[PDB]
Amino acid sequence: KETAAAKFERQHMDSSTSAASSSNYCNQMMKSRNLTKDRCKPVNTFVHESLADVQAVCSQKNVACKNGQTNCYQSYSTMSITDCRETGSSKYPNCAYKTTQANKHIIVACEGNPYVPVHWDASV
Repeated sequence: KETAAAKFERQHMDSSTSAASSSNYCNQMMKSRNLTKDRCKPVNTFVHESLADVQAVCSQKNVACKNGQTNCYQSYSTMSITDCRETGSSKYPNCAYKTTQANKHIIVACEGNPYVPVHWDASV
C-alpha cells in the first residue's frame, strides 16, 4: 500500500512545469498519475512548485481543515497550481478534464515524522 505522503506526492505534485501550458494538461496528467485507472477521479489539483516548497508549508500558517481538524497549513505565498475537473463529456474509460491554471495559496493537512503533506484541503 502507498504511504499517505507518497500518495499526496503522486496526486498533487508536478514540479516539472512552471504551469499548465495546454488545455490538455489535465487529460494527460490525470492519466499518467493513474487517477483514471478504474474510474475518473472527479477533481484533482496539481502544484507547480518544488517538493521542498510544498513540504515547507507544514511549518507555515496553521489553519482549520474543512473537516474541522487542526493539522492544516496555508502557504504564506501563492503557488502555481492547476485544477483538473471532469467535464460533462467525461465518461470512463474516456475521462475528460477541464484544465484551470492559477496562482493561489495552498492548504494541506500534515502528519507524521517527518511532518509532511498527506492531504490536499483547498486553495485560496
